[PDB]
Amino acid sequence: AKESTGFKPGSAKKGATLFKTRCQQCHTIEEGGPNKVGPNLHGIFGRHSGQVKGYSYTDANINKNVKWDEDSMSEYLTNPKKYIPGTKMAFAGLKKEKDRNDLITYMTKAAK
Amino acid sequence: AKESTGFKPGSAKKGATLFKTRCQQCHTIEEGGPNKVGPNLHGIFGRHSGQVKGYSYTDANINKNVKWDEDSMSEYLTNPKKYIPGTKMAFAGLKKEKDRNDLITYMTKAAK
Ligand code: HEC
Ligand code: HEC
Repeated sequence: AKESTGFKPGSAKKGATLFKTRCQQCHTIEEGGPNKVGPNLHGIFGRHSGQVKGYSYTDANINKNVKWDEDSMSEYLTNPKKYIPGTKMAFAGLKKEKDRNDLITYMTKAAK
Repeated sequence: AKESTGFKPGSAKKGATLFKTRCQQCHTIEEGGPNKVGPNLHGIFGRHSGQVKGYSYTDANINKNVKWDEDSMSEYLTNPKKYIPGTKMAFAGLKKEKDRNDLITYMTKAAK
């Protein structure tokens, strides 16, 4: 629910730091970075869920076929399991809206 | 409602022809095409509503701030006025789902 989301741009600075303290443990975002616990996120926005080559996803994520946009990412980050029952991503999610906007700001930039 | 949409790839061939008999009257999709009744659509997918330079949009579309994805485009095409009360785009919309998938297929390709 994109509209619902109505995602607003935030602090890319801020996003940068939430990435490190929260997604870096398991993911890279750099162009040409490798998979790790989670898959490399470079190019995420221009792609559906479950397609980075050489990464083994759950049927759940593959089947989910999400077209990752910022409204999409926003739901998913509040509760990944909730957005994708069966996913193996282990993280409670980002509950504050502000948090998610900052992050997605960075992501949107870093991942391009 | 992307999920709802669950947009499936269709016939780009088919999409090509529905573009001509239906959107070409008012739009171009080619990279570097000009505005006309409607704005040039090249790059649509990577953009929000109301940002092609030199085109005069209604406050309605500007204000709508749509992040054009394929799920987005799908709602909009069933009833643009419905998706954007106030818009000046004059077209009843594409009622059959099949129609919309074909079109969006092309669009997604042509507009890149
Ligand atoms: C390790 C404990 C993780 C942390 C911290 C974060 N994520 Fe993750 N991510 C992890 C796994 C195991 C998986 C795959 C799940 C599966 O079921 O296959 C993922 C997947 C993602 C995805 C989907 C990618 C796709 O190509 O479909 C996204 C968009 C994602 N992860 C983003 C993300 C962000 C932004 C994080 C920080 C808040 C984050 N994840 C944390 C494991 C882990
Ligand atoms: C002329 C009678 C039109 C035809 C046929 C189609 N569209 Fe159109 N389009 C038209 C106008 C006057 C406008 C702007 C409306 C406003 O309120 O400003 C538009 C706008 C669009 C948009 C939004 C673009 C943006 O940058 O925000 C899209 C995505 C769009 N039109 C697509 C589209 C397609 C795919 C069509 C064929 C089925 C189509 N339109 C028909 C005018 C006219």
